[PDB]
Amino acid sequence: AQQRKVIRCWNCGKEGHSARQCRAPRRQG
Ligand SMILES: [Zn+2]
Repeated sequence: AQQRKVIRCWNCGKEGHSARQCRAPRRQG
């Protein structure tokens, strides 16, 4: 429900958003 899991998006390498949420690199995010 609240989904509280700090994650370092592998996309660019930032923490606070999953790959799909990381709109930096174009690849599932
Ligand atoms: Zn990121």
